[PDB]
Amino acid sequence: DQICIGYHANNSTEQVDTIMEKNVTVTHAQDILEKTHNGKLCDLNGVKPLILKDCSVAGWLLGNPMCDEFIRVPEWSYIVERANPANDLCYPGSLNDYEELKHMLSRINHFEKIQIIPKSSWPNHETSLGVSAACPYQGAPSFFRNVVWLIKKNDAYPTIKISYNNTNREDLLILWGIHHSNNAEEQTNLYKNPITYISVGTSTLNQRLAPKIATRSQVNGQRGRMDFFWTILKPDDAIHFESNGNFIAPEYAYKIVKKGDSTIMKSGVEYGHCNTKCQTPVGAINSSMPFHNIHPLTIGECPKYVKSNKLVLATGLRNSIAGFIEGGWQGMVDGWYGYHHSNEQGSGYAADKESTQKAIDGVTNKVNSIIDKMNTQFEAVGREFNNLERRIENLNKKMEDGFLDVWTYNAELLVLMENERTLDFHDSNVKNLYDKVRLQLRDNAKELGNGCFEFYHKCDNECMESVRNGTYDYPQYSEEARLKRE
Amino acid sequence: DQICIGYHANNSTEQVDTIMEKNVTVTHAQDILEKTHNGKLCDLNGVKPLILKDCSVAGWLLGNPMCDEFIRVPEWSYIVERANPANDLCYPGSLNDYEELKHMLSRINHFEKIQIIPKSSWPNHETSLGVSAACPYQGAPSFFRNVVWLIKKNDAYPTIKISYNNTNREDLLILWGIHHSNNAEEQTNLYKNPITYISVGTSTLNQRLAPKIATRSQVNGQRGRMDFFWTILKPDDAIHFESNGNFIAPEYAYKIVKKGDSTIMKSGVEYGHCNTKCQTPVGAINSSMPFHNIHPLTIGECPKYVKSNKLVLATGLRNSIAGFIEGGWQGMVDGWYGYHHSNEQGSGYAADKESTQKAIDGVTNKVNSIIDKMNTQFEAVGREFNNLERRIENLNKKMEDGFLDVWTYNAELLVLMENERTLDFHDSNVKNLYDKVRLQLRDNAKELGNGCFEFYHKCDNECMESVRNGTYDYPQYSEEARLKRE
Amino acid sequence: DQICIGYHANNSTEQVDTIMEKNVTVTHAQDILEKTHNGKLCDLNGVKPLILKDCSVAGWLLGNPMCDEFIRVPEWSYIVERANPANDLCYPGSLNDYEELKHMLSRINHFEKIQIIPKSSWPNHETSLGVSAACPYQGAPSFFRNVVWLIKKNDAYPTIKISYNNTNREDLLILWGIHHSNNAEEQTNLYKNPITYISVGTSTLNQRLAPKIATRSQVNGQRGRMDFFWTILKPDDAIHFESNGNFIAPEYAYKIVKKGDSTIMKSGVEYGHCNTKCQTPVGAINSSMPFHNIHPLTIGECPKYVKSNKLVLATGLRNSAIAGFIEGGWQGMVDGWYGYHHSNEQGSGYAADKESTQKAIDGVTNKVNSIIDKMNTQFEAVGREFNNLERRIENLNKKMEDGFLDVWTYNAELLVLMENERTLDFHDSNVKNLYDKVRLQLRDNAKELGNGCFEFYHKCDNECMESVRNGTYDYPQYSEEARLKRE
Ligand SMILES: CC(=O)N[C@@H]1[C@@H](O)[C@H](O[C@@H]2O[C@H](CO[C@]3(C(=O)O)C[C@H](O)[C@@H](NC(C)=O)[C@H]([C@H](O)[C@H](O)CO)O3)[C@H](O)[C@H](O)[C@H]2O)[C@@H](CO)O[C@H]1O
Ligand SMILES: CC(=O)N[C@@H]1[C@@H](O)[C@H](O[C@@H]2O[C@H](CO[C@]3(C(=O)O)C[C@H](O)[C@@H](NC(C)=O)[C@H]([C@H](O)[C@H](O)CO)O3)[C@H](O)[C@H](O)[C@H]2O)[C@@H](CO)O[C@H]1O
Ligand SMILES: CC(=O)N[C@@H]1[C@@H](O)[C@H](O[C@@H]2O[C@H](CO[C@]3(C(=O)O)C[C@H](O)[C@@H](NC(C)=O)[C@H]([C@H](O)[C@H](O)CO)O3)[C@H](O)[C@H](O)[C@H]2O)[C@@H](CO)O[C@H]1O
Ligand SMILES: *[C@@H]1O[C@H](CO)[C@@H](O[C@@H]2O[C@H](CO)[C@@H](O)[C@H](O)[C@H]2NC(C)=O)[C@H](O)[C@H]1NC(C)=O
Ligand SMILES: *[C@@H]1O[C@H](CO)[C@@H](O[C@@H]2O[C@H](CO)[C@@H](O)[C@H](O)[C@H]2NC(C)=O)[C@H](O)[C@H]1NC(C)=O
Ligand SMILES: *[C@@H]1O[C@H](CO)[C@@H](O)[C@H](O)[C@H]1NC(C)=O
Ligand SMILES: *[C@@H]1O[C@H](CO)[C@@H](O)[C@H](O)[C@H]1NC(C)=O
Ligand SMILES: *[C@@H]1O[C@H](CO)[C@@H](O)[C@H](O)[C@H]1NC(C)=O
Ligand SMILES: *[C@@H]1O[C@H](CO)[C@@H](O)[C@H](O)[C@H]1NC(C)=O
Ligand SMILES: *[C@@H]1O[C@H](CO)[C@@H](O)[C@H](O)[C@H]1NC(C)=O
Ligand SMILES: *[C@@H]1O[C@H](CO)[C@@H](O)[C@H](O)[C@H]1NC(C)=O
Ligand SMILES: *[C@@H]1O[C@H](CO)[C@@H](O)[C@H](O)[C@H]1NC(C)=O
Ligand SMILES: *[C@@H]1O[C@H](CO)[C@@H](O)[C@H](O)[C@H]1NC(C)=O
Ligand SMILES: *[C@@H]1O[C@H](CO)[C@@H](O)[C@H](O)[C@H]1NC(C)=O
Repeated sequence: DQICIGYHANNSTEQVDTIMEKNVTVTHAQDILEKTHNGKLCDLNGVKPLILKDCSVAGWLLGNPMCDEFIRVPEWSYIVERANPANDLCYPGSLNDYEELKHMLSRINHFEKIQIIPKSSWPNHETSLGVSAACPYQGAPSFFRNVVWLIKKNDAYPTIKISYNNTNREDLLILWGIHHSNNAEEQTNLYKNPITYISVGTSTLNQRLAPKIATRSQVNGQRGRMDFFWTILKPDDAIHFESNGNFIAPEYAYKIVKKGDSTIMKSGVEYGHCNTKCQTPVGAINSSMPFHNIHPLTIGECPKYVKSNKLVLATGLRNSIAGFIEGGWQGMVDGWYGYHHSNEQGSGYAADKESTQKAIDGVTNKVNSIIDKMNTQFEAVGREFNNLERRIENLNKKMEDGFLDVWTYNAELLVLMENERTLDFHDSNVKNLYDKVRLQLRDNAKELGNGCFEFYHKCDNECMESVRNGTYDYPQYSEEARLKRE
Repeated sequence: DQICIGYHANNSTEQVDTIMEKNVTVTHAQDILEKTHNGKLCDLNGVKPLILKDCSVAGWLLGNPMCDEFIRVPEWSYIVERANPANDLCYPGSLNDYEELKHMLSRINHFEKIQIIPKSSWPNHETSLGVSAACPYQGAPSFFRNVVWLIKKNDAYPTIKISYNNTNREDLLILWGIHHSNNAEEQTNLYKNPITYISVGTSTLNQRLAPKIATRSQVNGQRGRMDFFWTILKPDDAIHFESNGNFIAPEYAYKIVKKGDSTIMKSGVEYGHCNTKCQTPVGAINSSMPFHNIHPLTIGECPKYVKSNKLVLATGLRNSIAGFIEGGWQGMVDGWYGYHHSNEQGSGYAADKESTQKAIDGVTNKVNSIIDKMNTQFEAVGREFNNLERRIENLNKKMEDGFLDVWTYNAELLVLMENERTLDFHDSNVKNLYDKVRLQLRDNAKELGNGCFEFYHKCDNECMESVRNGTYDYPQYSEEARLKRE
Repeated sequence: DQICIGYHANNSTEQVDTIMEKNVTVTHAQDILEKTHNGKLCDLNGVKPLILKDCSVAGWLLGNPMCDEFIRVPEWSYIVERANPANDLCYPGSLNDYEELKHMLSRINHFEKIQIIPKSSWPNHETSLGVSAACPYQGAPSFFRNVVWLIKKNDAYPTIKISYNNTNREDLLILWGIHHSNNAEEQTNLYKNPITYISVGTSTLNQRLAPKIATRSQVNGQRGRMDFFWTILKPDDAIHFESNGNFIAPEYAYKIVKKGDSTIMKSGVEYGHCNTKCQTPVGAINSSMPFHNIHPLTIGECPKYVKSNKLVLATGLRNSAIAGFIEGGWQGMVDGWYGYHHSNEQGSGYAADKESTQKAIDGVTNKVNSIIDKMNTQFEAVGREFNNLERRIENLNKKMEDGFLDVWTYNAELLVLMENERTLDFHDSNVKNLYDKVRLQLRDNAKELGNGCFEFYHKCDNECMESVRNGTYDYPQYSEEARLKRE
């Protein structure tokens, strides 16, 4: 008859790393790194995003003749734009403060197009000959649909003086442009005025522009250029226009209410009719883990980006008639620590739930604390800088690289320390049990040194159960042990 | 006759959290988070700040009639400004590079106002008619006090040519402006010349401006605009002015010496006549703790900002005829570890000075190291970007959020781990005392298993003090114990 | 007659600090902080940097007469420039977008100067009178060598129209400028046209300029000013020029290929003819340590910067014939970390245990190597390129750098203290385990003196002592002898 103390073992082949040792096999393990995604675009908090397909923000706003598909978007959460849009500006030119406009238009609560100046408001000017071959429509010359190009009528260009007095209860977005001619003859043929000017004024805007006649290289078969501008009109403000040539008047305006911020995503994947909380250009994430390695650029409440490919926390035991010194028993299934009994009455395994429950609770609490002690907040990441702003881009790159390195180091070191701590805790528990069974039986038996005790006397099944319970009668078998000795 | 080992216990109720269990009860604890402030504005290192009350920087500099009295305060550390100043730019207009001037005027030493161009220097121009109803003073039209508005005299406006040596030994700040008319008739009424220009030139400045005549919405009953500019004059440089209309000439200049930098605070709290080191918009904070959660915006040597509400370190034992594994001893005052003694003379308590002193020193060193290993530097945090610089503001917000998350996570994890270590550090010391006593005792007594030893022989107070001291003579009582063993 | 346990001890005086104790003497220690440099400038990955000596970037590009060092370096890794260059611009003026051009003129794969407009292309204009005393050369007036200052000829200034196709297969860098006069008389004497203009146009450029005539201060004896501009020409684009006065036509153009990105170093150290990997204004760093405290500004893959002065990691034993419970200063053992000292009638000796020593050294080495190796290092170029009117972004950058420095310093110090504390107990645990293993094998044949030794009742000789070290002991063989010895 003998009593031994051992620990649970199984056929698991999972491996973890510690500070001192590498490739240690454990019975159970858990991963805290996210590495999967659905590979589709999904709604952000129930708000459908805006997809511009092959168009661009400038082309969509100005009304490119090949980009009239999008006319109904009451609201959106973020904008998805392809990396190299095809139809951006049919007529060569530029838009002032393009990046700021895109950043402002990222997230819009309400959007509606209205007409502010009917085409009938120009009795003394021609409004039908302003077409170009650089903006074809069904094989015919056309122009932008949201603006009107005015030319001379009856060989005369009377001065223009009109004003608009805002009556809606929301802000308005208004766009206008100026055209640069090629030579004096073309300027005379188009406007009859050798020298022209444009004046725009509001409560806060004071602008004056003049044409720049010169020679330029051909773009899309056209040597002219067009420059556009934009502004925001207050609910009770008014805007005044005045020009005598080279003026592109506005026709439609947008009603905008903004109560948030976002950025623009460059991706080519398709919509998927799904709801998510975190979005990446390659897919969506639906994980509660504190770390991930999918993609740097993310929108929304997302885990943190790290370089490591594996972060495994050890939660089980060290995998491998004897005792705890040799190895772990495979015959026991219930519990982590227990006793293997053996006598003439029978043999079997008995577990100790008192310490197993405490160990399980401790490990679970450690894992839960590590997972849940992390704070996350809404963030938007993107590239919003042009050619002549490289210094700020480099600063942002330094930002992201430093944060990535810090997080990677912290996570790796924390995992490495915690694995060893858990292993040492398990060893401490098993030795605590071994000394708990000790110092109670006294000299009635002898310790073979292999984790087992050989009773000199005879201990019944009830006696062994009482030993497990922690209540043992030493004087009951003291004389039997004494006469048994030698 | 028995000796038992135990530890201190009291009526405390503080609770601390570990990595494995939540709010175990401990006897003593220390907080390392600061959550209190005096709620007043105080001097920074003995330098009084600048309080503008209901004015703005531009209004204070230009001399708004209903805003400023005189300069005062030749030096200051930071500027306190209300969220929405009332008196600012009575005449509608704008100031060029407002944000840069605001940032540069944060911390200034030896700020003094001097007069450079007396009003007697304009004998051929009118100087007593440049007043407007948009800037009333005691019910009468007035204008800015630091600049002069020039009008035509005797239906004429001769060209102006003036230069200024800077004979002072410090840098000089000069401001001037240009006025935009409303129509040709008004321009002729104010100035005889129909076309005007302004030329300003220094060793590093080359500027030429022209007025812009157009129709604008009326603000404060005025449709005109005034744009102002500023520059820094070197100690031995000169500035040349040349104009023939629409010119606002300077009259006063400021002598400025700068060494350092700070930021502008938006707050409404009052002055309190105190000297602090860290300042927040809601009050002033002084402490040695490494963390705080008062306000994100701070100026000076302030602790780090975290989101947590509680951060408590454990510096004591676990609270709850006895023994080690029963609990604590309420009656055992004056010590952490010690011996409970009971002979035929009587019973009482005794403490082990050495182990308690080592434990106290270790805990104190741990706490002091955690507190003092923090590096603090002077910093100024504030919002200094306009409406057309949203991207940089987003970048700054990303900076602040990332740093806050990193600090919060690291602090929480460190607190949990150190609490875990410190909570069970003392158990090893108590175990060491126990088996030291057992090693000296050997088999002269019997272990009851609850933490005491039942003496077979008689041990008087001298023998008991010898046992505590570490001088036990086995052969002296061995024969008596052998006879009593049966 | 007795057997004892102990550990190695020596004559080192290294000191380390733990969380609970300070100034603890240890047998062996290792530092993980780099504090040395060669004090020289070296090549970066085999690419020699560009050293401009006393000439600034603008003067080198425009062709300042006092910068006659026309040495050709087709490819450079970074630019070394003095804090206050002397020869920058002989004629007072400014260069548009100077900072962006300087940033773009970092590491360049290919660079060559070619001629695009010969002087013979101006038959109706004077090209020999464009000299000034502000740009002396051998005691004679001169001008920039890369541009031409056009003056009126035969009291006439015909309008200029010219275009240039880029027939090369690489990007082109072109510079031009405009001159500001002082008064009407000077303008008439120089160009004969009271009103002038300049027009420049490409596929993406549309610029128009007009001279500004005013009175300015005297700098270098000249009251005039000169403003220069630059642009990048695509491999199949063209640029058109048109002006009627105050025009400074380009003569030479730079043919450039750009792949990477770098920054500019401000230092005065000399060249060293070395090939390093990390660069610093005060020298070069060659180490694999994760931390350093040399200089905040670095270029390349460099360790992290901290404000600490000492970072020592404990890897040895607690430095100071009975031991194991009392002072373990067993100076006799010089062949291991843990072992036994034996003594009987035959003799004595300081034996050692190989298994425990191997386990301990492997564990400590693994810890040190893991801490050193788990560093992610990437190429980062750190500099300070911001003008006088951009102080807010500079303050933002300074705040970022300070925050990162504080985080790294605090984390490193706390980690070092915690790891020293953790390491200074594994040896104690091993010694206690060895002492326990020595026990429960002799049982009652020996008396545990408590001092860290066992005294056998029976007679055990060298073979029996070697056996008990080996872990094989015959208790019944000496059981009766221990019985008869027990009184
Ligand atoms: C008055 C006229 O028609 N003159 C003819 C020249 O324009 C023409 O030169 C060719 O012009 C081509 C493009 O001309 C258009 C266009 O962009 O399609 C024609 C449009 O009617 C005109 N629109 C308006 C509202 O005036 C438009 C406009 O003038 C410019 O876009 C101004 O920026 O120009 C094309 O570019 C050819 O490459 C160019 O040679 C010559 C020769 O074809 O004939 C003239 O009769
Ligand atoms: C010089 C004068 O008396 N001009 C008369 C016009 O002012 C007047 O038009 C009315 O002008 C009102 C405001 O005019 C002031 C003002 O701001 O109070 C009058 C000031 O004397 C004048 N100051 C100077 C130095 O010239 C000032 C100035 O002209 C403008 O501010 C320039 O920006 O204007 C108010 O705006 C009324 O709405 C407007 O009708 C006309 C018609 O009565 O008579 C003029 O003689
Ligand atoms: C052409 C000439 O000699 N003109 C004389 C004026 O220059 C002179 O005024 C004095 O000018 C001095 C410098 O004049 C130079 C120079 O910078 O050395 C003379 C150069 O020939 C001339 N170069 C060209 C290509 O025209 C150059 C140029 O005019 C200016 O740099 C334009 O910015 O100027 C010096 O500044 C003296 O302080 C100044 O008084 C007057 C009176 O002496 O006589 C003119 O003949
Ligand atoms: C730690 O103590 C807190 C007491 O503050 C316990 O938290 C409370 O839990 C009850 C129900 O369990 C809630 O109704 C209270 O609102 C909680 N208080 C706070 C301040 O959150 C907590 O349960 C204790 N820890 C554990 C493991 O039970
Ligand atoms: C402003 O005044 C100072 C003081 O008179 C001028 O500096 C002097 O200039 C003359 C001739 O230029 C020299 O001979 C003196 O030696 C200078 N004195 C000092 C103390 O430097 C200065 O030139 C004047 N400013 C301008 C633009 O002329
Ligand atoms: C640890 O295990 C992995 C997986 O098999 C193996 O690639 C690696 O080489 C192992 N480490 C060592 C030191 O052998
Ligand atoms: C815009 O219209 C409202 C409607 O009466 C008017 O009160 C307001 O003054 C108008 N705006 C301006 C600038 O006059
Ligand atoms: C996310 O995953 C959980 C399970 O982890 C699942 O129940 C849920 O449907 C998924 N989607 C959302 C939107 O929560
Ligand atoms: C705890 O005991 C101390 C010791 O006298 C006493 O001063 C204190 O008031 C007690 N606290 C409570 C809550 O009873
Ligand atoms: C901090 O302020 C408190 C006021 O509540 C004061 O008692 C204390 O002395 C101050 N500490 C220092 C170092 O000034
Ligand atoms: C310390 O001991 C080593 C070992 O022999 C010896 O080489 C060295 O000289 C000694 N140093 C001192 C200062 O005693
Ligand atoms: C630790 O040693 C250093 C160097 O000898 C000394 O400067 C310092 O004061 C010592 N610390 C203590 C607490 O004695
Ligand atoms: C440059 O030459 C090529 C050669 O065919 C020609 O196609 C191109 O049009 C030329 N550049 C311009 C601006 O015309
Ligand atoms: C850098 O230092 C290592 C270690 O001493 C050495 O092997 C290597 O040759 C050094 N490299 C250079 C370029 O000096």
